[PDB]
Amino acid sequence: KVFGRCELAAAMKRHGLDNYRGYSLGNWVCAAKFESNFNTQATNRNTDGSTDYGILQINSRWWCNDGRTPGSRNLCNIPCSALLSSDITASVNCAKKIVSDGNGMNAWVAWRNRCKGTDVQAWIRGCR
Repeated sequence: KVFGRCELAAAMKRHGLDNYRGYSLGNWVCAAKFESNFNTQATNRNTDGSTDYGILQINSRWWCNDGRTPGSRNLCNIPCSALLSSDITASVNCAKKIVSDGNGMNAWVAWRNRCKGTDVQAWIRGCR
């Protein structure tokens, strides 16, 4: 599923992301924009052999199992395919674990590079 901007904002708000760990709803939408382009089925293979899955490009080395990443932790205890469903529940539940690892949203390389410090307010523009 390719989410609309406001569509993911309401989907992320409902699931508990708005100001989760002090990260305004804008930061998550912004992250999901530069990670997956609001596409839930986004899959990106990293250089280390692992793969990023879903709306928030969650890595398969630490957070989910794709069976093709030796040393896979599966800390969210889910198959990486579950991070590609139209329902972003799995992705949010795990993102809450990722953003609580200590480094916060810095875990998302796109967020730190394209969102952090920026006017993330603008991502929930006109969003009802």
